[PDB]
Amino acid sequence: VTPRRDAEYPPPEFLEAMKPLREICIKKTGVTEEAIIEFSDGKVHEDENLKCYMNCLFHEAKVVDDTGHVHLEKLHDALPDSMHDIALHMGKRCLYPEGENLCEKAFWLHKCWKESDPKHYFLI
Amino acid sequence: YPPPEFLEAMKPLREICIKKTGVTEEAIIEFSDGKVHEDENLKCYMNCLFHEAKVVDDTGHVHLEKLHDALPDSMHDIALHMGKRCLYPEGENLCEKAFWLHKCWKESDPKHYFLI
Ligand SMILES: [Cl-]
Ligand SMILES: [Mg+2]
Ligand SMILES: [Mg+2]
Ligand SMILES: [Mg+2]
Repeated sequence: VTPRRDAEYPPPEFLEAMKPLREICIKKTGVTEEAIIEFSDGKVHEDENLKCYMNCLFHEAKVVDDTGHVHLEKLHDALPDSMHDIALHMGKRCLYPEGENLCEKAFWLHKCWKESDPKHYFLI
Repeated sequence: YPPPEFLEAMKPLREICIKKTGVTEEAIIEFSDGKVHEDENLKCYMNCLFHEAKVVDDTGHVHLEKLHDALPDSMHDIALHMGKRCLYPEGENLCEKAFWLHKCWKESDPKHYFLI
Protein backbone atom coordinates (compact mmCIF):
# COMPACT_ATOMS: atom_id res chain seq x y z
CA VAL A 1 0.00 0.00 0.00
CA THR A 2 1.19 3.58 -0.76
CA PRO A 3 2.09 6.24 1.88
CA ARG A 4 -0.76 8.53 2.95
CA ARG A 5 0.26 12.18 2.61
CA ASP A 6 -2.33 14.97 2.82
CA ALA A 7 -3.52 18.04 4.80
CA GLU A 8 -4.83 15.78 7.58
CA TYR A 9 -2.08 13.08 7.67
CA PRO A 10 0.66 13.01 8.88
CA PRO A 11 -0.88 15.26 11.57
CA PRO A 12 0.35 18.84 10.84
CA GLU A 13 0.59 19.71 14.55
CA PHE A 14 2.97 16.78 15.05
CA LEU A 15 5.14 17.72 12.07
CA GLU A 16 5.46 21.33 13.22
CA ALA A 17 6.05 20.18 16.82
CA MET A 18 8.97 17.96 15.71
CA LYS A 19 10.65 20.71 13.63
CA PRO A 20 13.04 21.95 16.34
CA LEU A 21 13.97 18.35 17.25
CA ARG A 22 14.72 17.51 13.62
CA GLU A 23 16.99 20.57 13.46
CA ILE A 24 18.84 19.46 16.63
CA CYS A 25 19.18 15.94 15.32
CA ILE A 26 20.24 16.69 11.74
CA LYS A 27 23.06 18.83 13.18
CA LYS A 28 24.15 16.02 15.53
CA THR A 29 23.91 13.12 13.07
CA GLY A 30 24.71 14.58 9.64
CA VAL A 31 21.87 12.66 7.98
CA THR A 32 20.84 14.03 4.57
CA GLU A 33 17.34 15.36 3.79
CA GLU A 34 17.25 12.80 0.99
CA ALA A 35 17.77 9.81 3.33
CA ILE A 36 14.93 10.99 5.57
CA ILE A 37 12.41 11.62 2.74
CA GLU A 38 13.32 8.38 0.96
CA PHE A 39 12.87 6.36 4.15
CA SER A 40 9.59 8.15 4.92
CA ASP A 41 8.00 8.10 1.45
CA GLY A 42 10.00 5.58 -0.55
CA LYS A 43 11.68 2.23 -0.15
CA VAL A 44 13.26 1.17 3.11
CA HIS A 45 16.99 1.80 2.90
CA GLU A 46 19.89 1.57 5.32
CA ASP A 47 22.06 4.62 5.95
CA GLU A 48 24.27 4.89 9.02
CA ASN A 49 23.59 8.56 9.79
CA LEU A 50 19.83 7.99 9.39
CA LYS A 51 19.95 5.33 12.13
CA CYS A 52 21.45 7.76 14.63
CA TYR A 53 19.02 10.51 13.50
CA MET A 54 16.19 8.14 14.41
CA ASN A 55 17.76 7.48 17.81
CA CYS A 56 18.37 11.20 18.34
CA LEU A 57 14.64 11.99 17.80
CA PHE A 58 13.57 9.46 20.44
CA HIS A 59 15.96 11.07 22.90
CA GLU A 60 15.01 14.70 22.16
CA ALA A 61 11.29 13.78 22.28
CA LYS A 62 11.79 12.33 25.78
CA VAL A 63 10.23 8.97 24.87
CA VAL A 64 13.11 6.92 26.29
CA ASP A 65 13.50 5.04 29.56
CA ASP A 66 16.20 5.69 32.18
CA THR A 67 18.76 3.68 30.12
CA GLY A 68 18.07 5.61 26.91
CA HIS A 69 16.04 2.91 25.19
CA VAL A 70 12.71 3.63 23.53
CA HIS A 71 9.86 3.35 26.00
CA LEU A 72 6.99 2.33 23.75
CA GLU A 73 4.31 3.41 26.27
CA LYS A 74 5.88 6.87 26.63
CA LEU A 75 6.04 7.01 22.83
CA HIS A 76 2.36 6.13 22.42
CA ASP A 77 1.37 8.65 25.14
CA ALA A 78 3.41 11.33 23.31
CA LEU A 79 1.85 10.79 19.87
CA PRO A 80 -1.03 12.84 18.43
CA ASP A 81 -4.53 11.69 19.43
CA SER A 82 -5.41 11.20 15.77
CA MET A 83 -2.67 8.53 15.62
CA HIS A 84 -3.78 6.54 18.71
CA ASP A 85 -5.03 3.49 16.86
CA ILE A 86 -2.75 3.80 13.83
CA ALA A 87 0.31 3.69 16.10
CA LEU A 88 -1.04 0.72 18.10
CA HIS A 89 -1.46 -1.44 14.99
CA MET A 90 1.82 -0.21 13.51
CA GLY A 91 3.70 -1.09 16.73
CA LYS A 92 2.02 -4.37 17.77
CA ARG A 93 4.55 -6.68 16.00
CA CYS A 94 7.53 -4.45 16.75
CA LEU A 95 7.82 -4.78 20.52
CA TYR A 96 11.37 -6.07 21.04
CA PRO A 97 14.07 -4.23 19.11
CA GLU A 98 17.36 -5.93 18.33
CA GLY A 99 20.67 -4.21 17.59
CA GLU A 100 24.19 -3.69 18.88
CA ASN A 101 23.56 -0.04 19.84
CA LEU A 102 20.77 2.53 20.15
CA CYS A 103 21.07 3.76 16.56
CA GLU A 104 20.58 0.20 15.37
CA LYS A 105 17.64 -0.35 17.74
CA ALA A 106 16.02 2.93 16.59
CA PHE A 107 16.36 1.86 12.95
CA TRP A 108 14.97 -1.57 13.80
CA LEU A 109 11.82 0.10 15.17
CA HIS A 110 11.37 2.44 12.18
CA LYS A 111 11.98 -0.36 9.69
CA CYS A 112 9.49 -2.63 11.52
CA TRP A 113 6.86 0.15 11.66
CA LYS A 114 7.34 0.96 7.99
CA GLU A 115 7.07 -2.72 7.05
CA SER A 116 3.97 -3.05 9.22
CA ASP A 117 2.01 -0.08 7.81
CA PRO A 118 3.67 1.64 4.83
CA LYS A 119 0.56 3.81 4.31
CA HIS A 120 0.69 5.51 7.72
CA TYR A 121 4.40 5.22 8.39
CA PHE A 122 6.26 8.51 8.03
CA LEU A 123 9.57 9.92 9.31
CA ILE A 124 9.90 13.43 10.73
CA TYR B 1 -17.61 -13.33 25.61
CA PRO B 2 -15.16 -14.70 26.63
CA PRO B 3 -14.91 -16.29 23.18
CA PRO B 4 -15.90 -20.00 23.27
CA GLU B 5 -12.80 -21.08 21.27
CA PHE B 6 -10.54 -19.57 23.91
CA LEU B 7 -12.38 -21.35 26.75
CA GLU B 8 -11.88 -24.62 24.84
CA ALA B 9 -8.20 -24.08 24.03
CA MET B 10 -7.36 -23.15 27.65
CA LYS B 11 -8.96 -26.21 29.26
CA PRO B 12 -6.00 -28.62 28.96
CA LEU B 13 -3.62 -25.86 30.16
CA ARG B 14 -5.81 -25.09 33.20
CA GLU B 15 -5.87 -28.80 34.13
CA ILE B 16 -2.05 -29.10 33.97
CA CYS B 17 -1.44 -25.82 35.78
CA ILE B 18 -3.96 -26.25 38.62
CA LYS B 19 -2.29 -29.56 39.34
CA LYS B 20 1.21 -28.07 39.19
CA THR B 21 0.58 -24.92 41.28
CA GLY B 22 -2.18 -25.82 43.76
CA VAL B 23 -4.22 -22.68 43.00
CA THR B 24 -7.87 -22.86 44.14
CA GLU B 25 -10.73 -22.65 41.61
CA GLU B 26 -12.20 -19.90 43.85
CA ALA B 27 -8.98 -17.86 43.62
CA ILE B 28 -9.22 -17.97 39.82
CA ILE B 29 -12.86 -16.77 39.75
CA GLU B 30 -12.18 -14.07 42.35
CA PHE B 31 -9.34 -12.63 40.28
CA SER B 32 -11.28 -13.05 37.02
CA ASP B 33 -14.42 -11.19 38.03
CA GLY B 34 -13.84 -9.50 41.40
CA LYS B 35 -11.20 -7.31 43.00
CA VAL B 36 -7.49 -7.58 42.30
CA HIS B 37 -5.93 -9.78 44.94
CA GLU B 38 -2.59 -11.43 45.48
CA ASP B 39 -2.56 -15.15 46.03
CA GLU B 40 0.83 -16.82 45.73
CA ASN B 41 -0.32 -19.94 43.90
CA LEU B 42 -2.47 -17.83 41.58
CA LYS B 43 0.63 -15.99 40.38
CA CYS B 44 2.42 -19.24 39.55
CA TYR B 45 -0.75 -20.58 37.91
CA MET B 46 -0.64 -17.50 35.68
CA ASN B 47 3.02 -18.19 34.83
CA CYS B 48 2.26 -21.86 34.18
CA LEU B 49 -0.46 -21.02 31.61
CA PHE B 50 1.99 -18.80 29.68
CA HIS B 51 4.58 -21.60 29.70
CA GLU B 52 2.14 -24.31 28.68
CA ALA B 53 0.68 -22.07 25.95
CA LYS B 54 4.22 -21.69 24.53
CA VAL B 55 4.02 -17.86 24.54
CA VAL B 56 7.28 -17.30 26.45
CA ASP B 57 10.85 -16.46 25.39
CA ASP B 58 14.05 -18.40 26.05
CA THR B 59 14.11 -17.40 29.75
CA GLY B 60 10.38 -17.99 30.31
CA HIS B 61 9.23 -14.40 30.15
CA VAL B 62 6.06 -13.67 28.19
CA HIS B 63 6.65 -12.75 24.56
CA LEU B 64 3.74 -10.36 24.13
CA GLU B 65 3.63 -10.75 20.30
CA LYS B 66 3.44 -14.55 20.61
CA LEU B 67 0.71 -14.11 23.23
CA HIS B 68 -1.22 -11.74 20.96
CA ASP B 69 -0.89 -14.15 18.01
CA ALA B 70 -2.09 -17.06 20.16
CA LEU B 71 -5.28 -15.23 21.20
CA PRO B 72 -8.45 -15.71 19.15
CA ASP B 73 -8.69 -13.08 16.44
CA SER B 74 -11.98 -11.90 17.95
CA MET B 75 -9.94 -10.58 20.94
CA HIS B 76 -7.21 -8.87 18.86
CA ASP B 77 -8.36 -5.28 19.42
CA ILE B 78 -9.47 -5.78 23.03
CA ALA B 79 -6.02 -7.32 23.78
CA LEU B 80 -4.25 -4.41 22.08
CA HIS B 81 -5.84 -1.78 24.36
CA MET B 82 -5.35 -3.96 27.46
CA GLY B 83 -1.72 -4.33 26.47
CA LYS B 84 -0.87 -0.76 25.50
CA ARG B 85 0.27 0.28 28.98
CA CYS B 86 1.30 -3.22 30.10
CA LEU B 87 4.50 -3.77 28.10
CA TYR B 88 7.30 -3.93 30.72
CA PRO B 89 6.47 -6.26 33.63
CA GLU B 90 8.02 -5.94 37.09
CA GLY B 91 8.75 -8.79 39.51
CA GLU B 92 11.49 -10.85 41.18
CA ASN B 93 10.55 -14.05 39.32
CA LEU B 94 8.33 -15.41 36.56
CA CYS B 95 5.28 -15.78 38.85
CA GLU B 96 5.49 -12.14 39.97
CA LYS B 97 5.94 -10.88 36.37
CA ALA B 98 3.09 -13.13 35.17
CA PHE B 99 0.83 -11.67 37.90
CA TRP B 100 2.02 -8.17 37.06
CA LEU B 101 0.71 -8.65 33.48
CA HIS B 102 -2.66 -10.02 34.57
CA LYS B 103 -3.11 -7.23 37.13
CA CYS B 104 -2.13 -4.64 34.55
CA TRP B 105 -4.64 -6.03 32.03
CA LYS B 106 -7.36 -6.31 34.65
CA GLU B 107 -6.74 -2.73 35.85
CA SER B 108 -6.81 -1.48 32.23
CA ASP B 109 -10.09 -3.12 31.16
CA PRO B 110 -11.95 -4.85 34.00
CA LYS B 111 -15.04 -5.33 31.78
CA HIS B 112 -13.20 -7.51 29.24
CA TYR B 113 -10.60 -8.99 31.57
CA PHE B 114 -11.13 -12.61 32.61
CA LEU B 115 -9.02 -15.46 33.93
CA ILE B 116 -9.87 -19.05 33.03
CL1 LIG C 1 -4.94 5.65 23.94
MG1 LIG D 1 -2.76 10.41 23.47
MG1 LIG E 1 -5.05 -12.79 17.55
MG1 LIG F 1 -4.20 2.20 32.33
